[PDB]
Amino acid sequence: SWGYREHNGPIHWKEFFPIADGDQQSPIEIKTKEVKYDSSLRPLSIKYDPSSAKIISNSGHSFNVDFDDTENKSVLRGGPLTGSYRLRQVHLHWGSADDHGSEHIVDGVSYAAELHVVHWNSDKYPSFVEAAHEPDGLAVLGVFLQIGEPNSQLQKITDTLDSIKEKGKQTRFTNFDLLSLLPPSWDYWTYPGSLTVPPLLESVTWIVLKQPINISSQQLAKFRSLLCTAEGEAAAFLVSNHRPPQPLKGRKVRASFH
Ligand SMILES: NS(=O)(=O)c1ccc(C(=O)Cn2cnc3ccccc32)cc1Cl
Ligand SMILES: [Zn+2]
Repeated sequence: SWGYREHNGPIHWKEFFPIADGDQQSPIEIKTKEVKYDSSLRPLSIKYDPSSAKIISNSGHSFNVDFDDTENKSVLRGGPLTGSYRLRQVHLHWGSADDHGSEHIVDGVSYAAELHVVHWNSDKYPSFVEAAHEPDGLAVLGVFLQIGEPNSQLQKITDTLDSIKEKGKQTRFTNFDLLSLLPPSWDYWTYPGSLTVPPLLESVTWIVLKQPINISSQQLAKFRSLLCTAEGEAAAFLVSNHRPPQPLKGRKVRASFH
C-alpha cells in the first residue's frame, strides 16, 4: 500500500491514484512575487476548544490528533471560506533533515516541518467523508515549523510518542490549546488544491500561514522514531513524510496581506 519509502513513495502514487496527476494538486511552490493580493479575503476567524482534542494515534504516515467533531465547538471561518468549517484532525509533515521537511515551499525555502489542521464544511455537508469529495468540502490550515526554542504545546505531543511508536497505536490526548500554538501573525496565502496524501482528493481550500512557529531539533527528531510498520513486523521508521511540490497548472495563489 502507499507510503514514503522507495517503492511506494510520492513518485509512485500516480501509478495507483491517478488524480495524483490532476490539475489541483498540493502542495505547491509559493512564489511571493506571483501571488495576487486580494482585498476581498477576510482575516481568519478561529475558534479552537482545547477540550476538543481527544486521541492521538500513529497512522503509519504521521501522528494524528483527532478532535471530537460532533458539533461546532471548534471551527474555522473567514479567510477565503464561505460558511463554517469544523475542526477534525491535526498532523505533521517533516523530512529526514531539518533542512527540508515542509510540503509547501516559499520562494525556495523548505521549513523543518509543516503542521496541517484539517476542517470540513458542516454548513453544506453532513459528515467529513461527504465533504472530502467536494471542491468546497475541506479547509486546511498549514503552519510552518522552524528550528528554534522548544515549543511547550508541542512537548505535550512529543511526550506521547513513546506510547504510539507502532503503526495503529492510540492513546488519549486532550487539553491541547491549538489556538495558542498558532504564530502571532495570521497573514496567509490561499489556493484551491488537494489532500497531500492518497486519496489525493481535490477538495481542499488551502490556507498557508506566512509566519513559522518554533520547535527544537530534539522535539522534531522524536517524530522520526515513529514506525510506518505495524506491531510485530519488519520495523521501518517514518524518517520523512512530505510530498514534493506539484504543478500550479494556472491556479491563482492569493495573499491576504501586502
Ligand atoms: N496532508 S492533508 O493535510 O492534505 C490531509 C491528509 C489526510 C486527510 C484524511 O482525512 C485522510 N483520510 C482518512 N479517512 C478518510 C476518508 C475519506 C477521505 C480522506 C480520509 C485529509 C487531509 Cl486534508
Ligand atoms: Zn497533511
